[PDB]
Amino acid sequence: STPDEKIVLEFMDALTSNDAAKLIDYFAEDTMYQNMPLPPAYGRDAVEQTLAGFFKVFSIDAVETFHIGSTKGLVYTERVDVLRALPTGKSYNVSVLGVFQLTEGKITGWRDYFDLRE
Amino acid sequence: STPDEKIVLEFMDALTSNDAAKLIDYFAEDTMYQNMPLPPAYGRDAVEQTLAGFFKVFSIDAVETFHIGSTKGLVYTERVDVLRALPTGKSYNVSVLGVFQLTEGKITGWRDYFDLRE
Ligand SMILES: O[C@H]1CCCC[C@@H]1O
Ligand SMILES: O[C@H]1CCCC[C@@H]1O
Repeated sequence: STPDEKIVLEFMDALTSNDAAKLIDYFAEDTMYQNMPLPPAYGRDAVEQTLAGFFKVFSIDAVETFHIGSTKGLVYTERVDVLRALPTGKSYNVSVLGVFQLTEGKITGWRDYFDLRE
Repeated sequence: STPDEKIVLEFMDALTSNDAAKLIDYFAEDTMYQNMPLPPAYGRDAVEQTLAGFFKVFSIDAVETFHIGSTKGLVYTERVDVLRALPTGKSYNVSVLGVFQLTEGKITGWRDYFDLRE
């Protein structure tokens, strides 16, 4: 595990906190999140708002990471998220790839590719 | 145009209002919206909240409908939406298929399939 992979794994562990204020601490000011293929959330504040909005409708009940690696400095990690819809109580399992760019220990770019098959 | 197709076309015309309170008038209490493959918004109130949340981050600047038809009572309609992200001012064109179920002139189900290719 490289230092960047370590940080990404810590962030993955933290997802089940469902706490945007806690999670945003991993991000640089100059950052972005893109949930493919939607337009990105530009800047740290937009990323925080995106997470906070998500946690008003879903709980991340569990994250099971099954792969992590790096190529050309970018960290690639794959997991299944157990997502529970708060207004219904129904739970869903979905696989997702996260691709992370870090600069001096902070996340400067995050791209997610969720499984979009039915 | 069947009576149901006419209603769906009125609804499509109304999208550029960016007004969830106006748009929800087309929906029955017993309704749902599913933006595929995400979990559905169950019930009229959830549909309204979904639209209202969307309009806080995007403007639908234009809708160009290029197909409408019906099969087995369901209305199928395809369009390109011009979506402008309010926090950035940037605009995006995206194709989408909407499938509508109507009961007594009100929408009881709505499924969207947006183009999810990069
Ligand atoms: O990976 C995260 C990305 C943002 C919301 C929940 C998901 O599990
Ligand atoms: O057609 C789209 C336009 C943007 C809001 C939701 C709807 O499904």
